[PDB]
Amino acid sequence: MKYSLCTISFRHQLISFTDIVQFAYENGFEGIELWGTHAQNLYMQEYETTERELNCLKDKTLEITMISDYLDISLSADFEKTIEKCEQLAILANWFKTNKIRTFAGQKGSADFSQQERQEYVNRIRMICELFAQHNMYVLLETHPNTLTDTLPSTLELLGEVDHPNLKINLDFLHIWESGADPVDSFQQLRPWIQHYHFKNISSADYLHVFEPNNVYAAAGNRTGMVPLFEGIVNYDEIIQEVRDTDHFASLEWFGHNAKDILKAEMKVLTNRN
Amino acid sequence: MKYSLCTISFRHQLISFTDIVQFAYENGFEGIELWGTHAQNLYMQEYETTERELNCLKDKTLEITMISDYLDISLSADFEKTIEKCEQLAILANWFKTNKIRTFAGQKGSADFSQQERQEYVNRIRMICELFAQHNMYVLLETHPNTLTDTLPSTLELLGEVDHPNLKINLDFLHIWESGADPVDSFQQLRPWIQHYHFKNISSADYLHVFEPNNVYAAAGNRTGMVPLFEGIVNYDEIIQEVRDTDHFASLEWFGHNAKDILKAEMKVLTNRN
Ligand SMILES: [Cl-]
Ligand SMILES: [Cl-]
Ligand SMILES: [Mn+2]
Ligand SMILES: [Mn+2]
Repeated sequence: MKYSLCTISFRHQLISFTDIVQFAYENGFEGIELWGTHAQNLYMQEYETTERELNCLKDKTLEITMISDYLDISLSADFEKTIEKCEQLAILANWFKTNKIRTFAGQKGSADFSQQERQEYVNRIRMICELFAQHNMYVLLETHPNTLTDTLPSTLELLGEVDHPNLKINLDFLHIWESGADPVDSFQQLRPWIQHYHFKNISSADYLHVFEPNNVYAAAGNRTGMVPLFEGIVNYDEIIQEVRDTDHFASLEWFGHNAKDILKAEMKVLTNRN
Repeated sequence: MKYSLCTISFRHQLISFTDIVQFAYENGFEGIELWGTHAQNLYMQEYETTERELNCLKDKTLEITMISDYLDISLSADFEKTIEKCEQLAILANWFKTNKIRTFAGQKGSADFSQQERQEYVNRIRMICELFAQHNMYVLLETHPNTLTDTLPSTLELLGEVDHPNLKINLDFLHIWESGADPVDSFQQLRPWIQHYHFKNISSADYLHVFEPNNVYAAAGNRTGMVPLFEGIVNYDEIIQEVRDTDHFASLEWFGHNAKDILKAEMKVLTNRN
């Protein structure tokens, strides 16, 4: 299958886009999943250096797989401001040559929505899908705890409620496993909507809270329990056997220390495992 | 006075240390306040490129003013792990040639400590001071809401309770103003302990919550109300008149968008204002 690197793995170190691309290339990645804030800042302040890089990506068998961001469609949100952000993301996706935008479906668990709140959010996701459909771009909701996609049945339900051809899924197997669902079974049920994967692992359920966004974004955040794919509790042998003959990128979503060492080691094992 | 740039201003963009140093130099900064995670990652993965930069800093009238980090000395903390982090920070400070480490005094407001919790934290700050004193390095507590330094009297009290020669203050005037204290008066009272400043401003008290750490660290975090120094509610004319003939660096602590544009514009006004 095709592996991608996420620039979010480098959120706590000083490194240039040029050096990320070179690292991706020399380690056999075929894609880069570009964090939205990185995309935006390259466009504003590194436009020429970035354009030169983009013009050789293809020569290195690299591409931008997706831009991964956060669209606020909560009731408290200034929705016109969210729409303006979508329009800027479509500009960035055009420049980076990607047709996918990752977002999250809400900021609390499905069980905590009233049927009325869940209705208003379905309508807003639909609106965002119709905006991106003009640009022939897909909106991928990531499967995540504390969102509407925090369980397999809620995710399936959401997809049926929005009922739009440009709404797709970024399947994050760790979070799917966390919800109590079987990873292969979730893949099989979500297959018609999947366009991308996230692969990460944890040593034990005891440490799942290290993936809470606030902990992930904090420089001094806890990394205990974050482990390479074949060294954690989720069974990546079974997952990769299922997904390896789909066409979608799987990002190695590493949030721990020493990203380059971990990523480099991961790719050697991924290419050679049985 | 002497101005420094904080690498934390660049936490949401891909940029190299070499480009930060060059930007600092061409805009008349005389110092760089290096975020601890940036320092650590340069040491692990960019040691040669960083060493070459460090060897010309002096030629550019630049230096590393401080490494700014987070030491967990709460009761829930693994304190031996905190001590190990201090030992690594002393290694980094040696390499970067700085004698200052910024930390925060606790993770909740002074009013929320029992006299017993506050005692245990005083003892731990004292221990950290004694560790860094071996390396002839100073521990600077930053004045911050939701910490023991959230008011001027609590900060003064803390300094008297620890009573160690290596405990110093990083005076963040915005947060001091937020606490209800007068900035110039706080400078005058805290003067014997001050070794560094942070300068940032806000358009109105209504927007002070945008400085909450979780909001600051999040890529999609709100930046509304963050404004250049002379365009906000805190009076930087009065502050700079007081502090301009001290020897301490003042960092332009910008957490908003377009850091390079904002910082470049700031330095032109700072050099030329009356
Ligand atoms: Cl540019
Ligand atoms: Cl190195
Ligand atoms: Mn993910
Ligand atoms: Mn500050």
